[PDB]
Amino acid sequence: TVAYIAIGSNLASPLEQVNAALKALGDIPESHILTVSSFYRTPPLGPQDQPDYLNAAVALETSLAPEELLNHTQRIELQQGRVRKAERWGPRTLDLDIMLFGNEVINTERLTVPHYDMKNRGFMLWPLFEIAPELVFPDGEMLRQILHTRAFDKLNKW
Repeated sequence: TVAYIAIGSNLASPLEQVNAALKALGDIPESHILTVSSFYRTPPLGPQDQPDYLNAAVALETSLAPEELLNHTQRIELQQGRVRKAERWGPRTLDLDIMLFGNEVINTERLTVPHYDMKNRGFMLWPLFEIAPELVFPDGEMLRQILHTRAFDKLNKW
């Protein structure tokens, strides 16, 4: 099954962290990376002007069950990143999200697939469209149509 994972990071030197996360993803059992998008740049959230986020998408072929893959992405988030001490609840220094898992729809307590907000997020959709331009969502919606219709701004490259 091809899973699509979003990776995000702003902390320390994002290139170094993201590459280490990519290696970890490749090391997940019963799985291999098929392709990785370009690295994209997205401006911080909040007027306070934080570092830029590095964003990318990964296509991972896997024979793991969806919640097994979740275990691994959570483990990698724990091993490769941390919470922000002031904003324990905020995003972690390294974010991994399963956006899609083949054509499966999943609504469990620990896992919601497709990612519940991804159709609203250019920073998820654009890298995905680079590596899967003909992607169709389980509900039948075409990735290309969402980008075209909703007229998202492109992202700059990292």
